[PDB]
Amino acid sequence: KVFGRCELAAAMKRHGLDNYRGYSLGNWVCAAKFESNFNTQATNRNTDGSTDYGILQINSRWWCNDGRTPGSRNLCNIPCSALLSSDITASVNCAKKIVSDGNGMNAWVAWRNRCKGTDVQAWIRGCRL
Ligand SMILES: [Cl-]
Ligand SMILES: [Cl-]
Ligand SMILES: [Cl-]
Ligand SMILES: [Cl-]
Ligand SMILES: [Cl-]
Ligand SMILES: [Cl-]
Ligand SMILES: [Cl-]
Ligand code: NA
Repeated sequence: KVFGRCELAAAMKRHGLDNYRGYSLGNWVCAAKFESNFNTQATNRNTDGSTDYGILQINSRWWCNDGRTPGSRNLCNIPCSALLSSDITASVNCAKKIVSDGNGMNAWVAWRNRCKGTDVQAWIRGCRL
């Protein structure tokens, strides 16, 4: 599914991401835009042989099992295919584990390079939330 900006903001708010570990909703929408272009089916392969999955590009090296990332962990305890669902619940629940992990949203390279220190409130402007 390719989300609209406000549709995704509303779904993330319903799933408890607004101010989760102090990150306002616009941070999460900004990260999703630049990681996946709001497409739940996005996949991208890394040089190390791991793959990033779904709207928040969660990596198979640590967070999910894809059956082809040798010596990887599965810290969210989910098959990586669950992260490609039109239902963002699995992505959101895993993202909460990631952002609790000690480097906050700096875990997301697109967030650090494209969202951090910008007016992220712009990403939820105009939305009925
Ligand atoms: Cl947009
Ligand atoms: Cl915000
Ligand atoms: Cl594996
Ligand atoms: Cl594991
Ligand atoms: Cl699993
Ligand atoms: Cl959803
Ligand atoms: Cl933090
Ligand atoms: Na894994």
